[PDB]
Amino acid sequence: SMIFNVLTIFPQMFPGPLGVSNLGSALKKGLWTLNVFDIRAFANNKHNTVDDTPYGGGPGMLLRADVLGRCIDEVLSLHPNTKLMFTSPRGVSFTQDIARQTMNFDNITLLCGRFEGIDERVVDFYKLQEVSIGDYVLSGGELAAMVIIDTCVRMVPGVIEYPQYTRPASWKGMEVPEVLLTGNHGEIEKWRRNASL
Amino acid sequence: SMIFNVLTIFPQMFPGPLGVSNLGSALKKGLWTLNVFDIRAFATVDDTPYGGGPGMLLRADVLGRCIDEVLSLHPNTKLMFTSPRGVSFTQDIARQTMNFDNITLLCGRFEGIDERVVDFYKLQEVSIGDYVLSGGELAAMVIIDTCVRMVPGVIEYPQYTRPASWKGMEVPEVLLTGNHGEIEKWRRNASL
Repeated sequence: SMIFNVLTIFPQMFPGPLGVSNLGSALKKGLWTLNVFDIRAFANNKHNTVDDTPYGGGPGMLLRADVLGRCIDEVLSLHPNTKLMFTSPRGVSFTQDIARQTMNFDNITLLCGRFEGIDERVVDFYKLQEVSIGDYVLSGGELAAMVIIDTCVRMVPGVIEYPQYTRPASWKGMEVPEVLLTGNHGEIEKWRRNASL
Repeated sequence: SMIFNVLTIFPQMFPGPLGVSNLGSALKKGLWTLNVFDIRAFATVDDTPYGGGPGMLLRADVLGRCIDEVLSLHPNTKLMFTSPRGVSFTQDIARQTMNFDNITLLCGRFEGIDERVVDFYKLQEVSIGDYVLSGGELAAMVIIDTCVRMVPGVIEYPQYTRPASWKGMEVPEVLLTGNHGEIEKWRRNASL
């Protein structure tokens, strides 16, 4: 069973899109496992704070190393060989091929940043692998984690170019390419290859 | 208010991540608007493809009824469809998308959609990255979060906060000096 551990201050977002259709049923059959750790539960402080203002000035807030360290050490005690990742803009560009390389690991941990990010000592101490799902700024790392997990889980055994058409044969005066209705396997294959280029 | 219309066979997924924190509170106070159209209400929505092939395909007639309804309500909406063949979504493309006050995101499922829908409506195809997802919903969320963040009112160096020492690792001392000039220099130099 491929195991994903997601570290978030918004545990209630999950499984969200991951609980639907093939992902969701594979999750119920135990072909993959989703552990969603609530970062706020490891705060262990007055007011229960996960974040604070950055040293040196600057706006916004930053996830604290001590809080994140407690969450991550708990994950590591449970999964000593997990691959620790972190959703961020300066990461490696996530691609189908990066997803396949990730598949070499049976245990992945996705730390989701919020606010202005995380204390950098966390990145360096744990040697987090930074991953970016694209060149755009999101509100936090959760959607990025969901993107990565969907991509990867689709490749777990047992889980799962040319234009396509289905009924009706005519819709708003627009007709399906006729070759598709001939049952002519050779012409259909030829048509599909040429429509693909 | 900036309007997003999402067309999906999984309306129950929304708002989801878009209903949390700043996005969620901006939504509740009306800085932006999320209309989630259930494609299934305008029908079976999917059928086997002409010519053979695995899987199913969302039907043109069903999608057309849903899209035509969206168009009667928002005649000037920018029609978009999330798909692997699309333009690469980037911060720049998000800024260009902002030039429209009204955006519609059709989310594909199964093996995709009937191609006449793409051509009749001239859907702008958008891809959030070079990877295959289970459907267009997460791509719609990424696009919406990205865009909504730039609506007024809604909202590279290493950073550090307390404690000053953690597992024997100290915060760079310059950040604790209150020395604005040296902090600026240090942040400039660490951004390379």
